[PDB]
Amino acid sequence: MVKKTVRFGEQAAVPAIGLGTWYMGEHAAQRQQEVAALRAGIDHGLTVIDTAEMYADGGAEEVVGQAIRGLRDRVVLVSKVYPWHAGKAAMHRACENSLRRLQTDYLDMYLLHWRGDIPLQETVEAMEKLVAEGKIRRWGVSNLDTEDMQALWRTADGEHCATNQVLYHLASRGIEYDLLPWCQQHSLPVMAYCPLAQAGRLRDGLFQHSDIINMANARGITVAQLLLAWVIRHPGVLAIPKAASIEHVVQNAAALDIVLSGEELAQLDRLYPPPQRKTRLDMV
Ligand SMILES: NC(=O)C1=CN([C@@H]2O[C@H](COP(=O)(O)OP(=O)(O)OC[C@H]3O[C@@H](n4cnc5c(N)ncnc54)[C@H](OP(=O)(O)O)[C@@H]3O)[C@@H](O)[C@H]2O)C=CC1
Repeated sequence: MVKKTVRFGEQAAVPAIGLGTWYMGEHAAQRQQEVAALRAGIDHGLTVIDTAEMYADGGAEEVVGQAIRGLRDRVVLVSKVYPWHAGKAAMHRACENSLRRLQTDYLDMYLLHWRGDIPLQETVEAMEKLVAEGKIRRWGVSNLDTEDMQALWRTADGEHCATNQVLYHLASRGIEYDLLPWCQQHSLPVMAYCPLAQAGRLRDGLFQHSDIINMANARGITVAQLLLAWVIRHPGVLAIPKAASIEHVVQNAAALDIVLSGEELAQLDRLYPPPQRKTRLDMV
């Protein structure tokens, strides 16, 4: 079967499952383990690594930095800037600091982490300057709903936006009503974060559901793998699960090979139905 890829920035076809790093860089005795988890993912064909300045207050970025040493040409590196750093007075410095901790001279992609009080115009000019200087190849956003994206498109050069990173998983389908359709209409890939719902922390009976467990068992796959396949069932969606466990990384990479039937998806629609209303943008 055809490989599941996404056009992402300057990269024409990245694999549709990448590597999250939230809660890496926190525990300094787990450094080497985290490096190996990232390295196993790259080994198994995943290229997109997603981090941020927020994550363990620079720690995640440092871990990713050691992990990608000698492998910069193998990875598609995405980081992010706090809304309060996303204007003239702090953009260059926050990027410079991310880059230093990553031990690299460029990002493939830089995302506004979420929307704050800096006018979008200012943020876009700041990003375009980083592009011009070669610090980032492309820029994008995170945690923007349909209305924020429309506001971004009304901004000069705001259509250069490369992705929108938003929460999406089986038990939180809100983006399906209006956001994913808008994104498809403008050829904008979505990065899906918490694609496993934090291994069921964000939904009490998700991982423990009866039908789900049996649907996984019949395929010989795990629940997490079933939920990943679900996220990337349609094109233009790049899931970024986090896995500091090698066993989990390898499984996540194998989720790329899973094509769920029309029967199975309708059953999942009965258990976790799509939205019938403009729902507010879910975030963690
Ligand atoms: N833009 C934003 O505001 C935000 C962006 N993000 C990004 O999205 C990424 C993903 O979101 P996140 O919050 O980490 O949650 P996820 O849905 O990715 O779940 C992560 C959890 O799932 C576990 N896990 C991973 N793979 C498996 C598997 N195959 N089987 C069983 N358990 C598994 C992990 O355990 P273990 O590590 O021990 O394997 C961890 O506890 C983050 O790492 C970050 O890069 C996240 C939140 C906010």
